[PDB]
Amino acid sequence: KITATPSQFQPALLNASKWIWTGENPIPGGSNIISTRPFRKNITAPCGKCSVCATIVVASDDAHTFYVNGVRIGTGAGFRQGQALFVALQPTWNLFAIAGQNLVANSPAGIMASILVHFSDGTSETFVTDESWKTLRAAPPENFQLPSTNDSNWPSAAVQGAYQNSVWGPPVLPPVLPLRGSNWIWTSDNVNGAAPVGSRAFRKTVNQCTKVAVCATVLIAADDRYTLYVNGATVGSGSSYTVADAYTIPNLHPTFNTFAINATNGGGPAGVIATILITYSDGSNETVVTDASWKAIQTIPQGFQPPLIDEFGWESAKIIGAFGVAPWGAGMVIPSA
Ligand SMILES: *[C@@H]1O[C@H](CO)[C@@H](O[C@@H]2O[C@H](CO)[C@@H](O)[C@H](O)[C@H]2NC(C)=O)[C@H](O)[C@H]1NC(C)=O
Ligand SMILES: *[C@@H]1O[C@H](CO)[C@@H](O[C@H]2O[C@H](CO)[C@@H](O)[C@H](O)[C@H]2NC(C)=O)[C@H](O)[C@H]1NC(C)=O
Ligand SMILES: *[C@@H]1O[C@H](CO)[C@@H](O[C@H]2O[C@H](CO)[C@@H](O)[C@H](O)[C@H]2NC(C)=O)[C@H](O)[C@H]1NC(C)=O
Ligand SMILES: OC[C@H]1O[C@H](O)[C@H](O)[C@@H](O)[C@H]1O
Ligand SMILES: [Ca+2]
Ligand SMILES: [Ca+2]
Repeated sequence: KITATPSQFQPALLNASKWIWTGENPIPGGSNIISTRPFRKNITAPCGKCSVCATIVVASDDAHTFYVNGVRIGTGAGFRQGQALFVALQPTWNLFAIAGQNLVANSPAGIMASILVHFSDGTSETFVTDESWKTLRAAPPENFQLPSTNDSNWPSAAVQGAYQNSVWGPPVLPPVLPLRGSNWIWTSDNVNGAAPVGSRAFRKTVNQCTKVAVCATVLIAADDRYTLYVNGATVGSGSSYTVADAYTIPNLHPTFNTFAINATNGGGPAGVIATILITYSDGSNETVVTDASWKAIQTIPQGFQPPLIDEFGWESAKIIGAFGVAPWGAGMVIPSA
């Protein structure tokens, strides 16, 4: 049962996390052979909280594949910057599994991750890679990542370093979500690089009736100002086109969700841009961006935000341009993952 409500996005941090490998070289940050190595950790929910979903940040020397409860949720590489991943969880326990690869002979090897678990009651806790994870001094067995594998006589992982103290130094957090891939949109009264003074509304519905939606993460900015609504409830608002806002919606409807925006132009150019990531209970996700599949209207009707209004006399939203275009450029400050 979920009492958590929409909130400012809380970044997962690598500060308490550790670099792990097998200990085949007993020198942490020491030279290791070209190899692939498994890592597993069963994490159980405290008390009587349920776990709902997780924000994940993961970094690797040299590369990684990340699994949750047997499902591949991502592939990545590199220790200078982490990769953001989002996933729905089982309510009481979750098996995290990583395949790490060292790709350069005589080079250091290591995996670092932070798993920020969001609970049914609106609390969070960070879990990290450390000595309590299990590994093998061999290539991963077939199905090493499924819960059905017994990791009981696997050895402990060996710590290679901490966030501040390691051969790698501290990885930079990635952006929570990319704006690359999204579009500044407006009503079709936005011509010759300016739009009238006034408020305009935008709507997007996601409805996969054969899947169970769990959590959404939203990244949004507007020239001049916006208010954002999910299923008619206020999520938040901002007034900056140079600093974006990120939100978590932990209480999604399982099949049908409507995002609505009242955005206001104070004068000159105008636009609204957003990236939305939705997690599904099978471990899959969907990305939605501001584009021409959104609906827009120039006079905002009463109830523009309720989920099931009549969209007659809403137009396709106009693409002003892909993220990057003048006048706003590529420099938006995006919260960390
Ligand atoms: C959302 O899910 C999919 C798979 O369930 C992930 O990715 C595709 O998977 C890889 C892994 O990063 C990407 O490189 C590709 O771009 C996708 N396939 C292509 C282009 O063929 C993705 O990681 C997940 N997102 C999360 C967990 O945040
Ligand atoms: C992860 O740990 C959990 C909790 O310790 C394991 O869960 C269970 O295992 C018991 C013995 O099989 C069951 O009879 C319990 O009902 C159940 N406990 C809870 C709290 O759910 C779980 O199997 C582990 N998963 C993996 C992949 O090891
Ligand atoms: C859309 O947003 C704008 C601004 O966020 C809303 O505007 C105004 O309406 C108030 C009436 O409640 C007035 O007191 C203010 O003069 C004015 N406020 C601002 C900050 O402009 C607008 O009503 C919003 N809603 C709709 C449905 O248009
Ligand atoms: O980036 C263009 C910028 O310039 C204008 O004159 C306005 O004050 C802002 O609302 C913004 O639209
Ligand atoms: Ca290496
Ligand atoms: Ca403006």
